Amino acid sequence: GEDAFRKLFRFYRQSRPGTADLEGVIDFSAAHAARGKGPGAQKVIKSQLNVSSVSEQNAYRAGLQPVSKWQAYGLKGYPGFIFIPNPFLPGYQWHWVKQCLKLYSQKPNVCNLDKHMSKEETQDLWEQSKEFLRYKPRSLLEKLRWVTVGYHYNWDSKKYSADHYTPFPSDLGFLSEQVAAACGFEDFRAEAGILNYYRLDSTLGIHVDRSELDHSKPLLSFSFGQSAIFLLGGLQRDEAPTAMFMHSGDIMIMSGFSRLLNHAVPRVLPNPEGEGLPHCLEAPLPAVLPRDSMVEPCSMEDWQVCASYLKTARVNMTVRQVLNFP
Ligand SMILES: O=C(O)c1cnn(-c2ncc(OCc3cccc(OC(F)(F)F)c3)cn2)c1
Ligand SMILES: [Mn+2]
Repeated sequence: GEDAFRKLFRFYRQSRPGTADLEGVIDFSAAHAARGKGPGAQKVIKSQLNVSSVSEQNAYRAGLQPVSKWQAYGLKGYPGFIFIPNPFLPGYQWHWVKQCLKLYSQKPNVCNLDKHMSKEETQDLWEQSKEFLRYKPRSLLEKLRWVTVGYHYNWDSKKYSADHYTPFPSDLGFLSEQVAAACGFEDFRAEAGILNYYRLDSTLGIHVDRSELDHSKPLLSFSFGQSAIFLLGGLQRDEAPTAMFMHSGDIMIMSGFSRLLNHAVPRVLPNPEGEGLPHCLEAPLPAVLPRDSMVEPCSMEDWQVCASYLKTARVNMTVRQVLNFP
């Protein structure tokens, strides 16, 4: 580009994995004393979690490790910003990817394959995808770009849909509220969410989520599949951002003034052998889940679709409290 955020976004978009092009990116999943990079790594600080605020039972029920096993970080100069590397129990990411791909995209919610009205939804998305695999044209699941849950934009009023509120998925609600509680938002309520589905060449340009405090509540950002490069900038659009990786299962929480910062995803990184899954996903969802659990079993035919999809995709979930938002 021409200004410093656009320069870095283009840099990272055109960057070569596996070379020193990325030695400037923070990896919160690396074991260091905030070194090795220059300016980025030096900003990394521990952030304290409200460990007593999420019981063991409730973490487990959510598919999470016990909050006391979590690590969490901020960045000097970015108030309200918390980064938590994958706190999910092994296998449990598969549940949330399944829900995003198969259930949440189901028609009561709104997706990009129409604006807000309905197009003729011929041939259920999931069961086509199931039989695109069995038999050797662009999949209906491969075309999905975003999905709104809870609150849905109308695009003419430029505000949320009048008479179309859909109930917020209570498993994703429980998970979000456990994380938000441990970040010290024990009253948080999940009410509006967006699911973003990226291919390996998909990007997200420089943007802010909202422009107003006085109604701003915390926003949580989940990630699954391939890693992305995340750029976190400032209130004005040409302040140079800080680059960081989002690996499968990482969670970012934005509150306070962080909620207003310009951010971006310039790059979804391919698996280093071009097609394949991150290591944390090499664990399957247990066969026997706890009876009191908010997660449900996953079927082989469902897993196969997810496993094939994610080889070249990143799934993003953002969840926020409402009581809006370019
Ligand atoms: O993948 C990541 O890491 C990432 C980081 N940010 N991000 C992101 N941020 C904002 C955002 O705005 C959604 C938005 C706003 C208003 C109305 C909307 O309704 C409609 F459905 F679009 F019509 C939607 C989407 N995605 C994703
Ligand atoms: Mn955003």
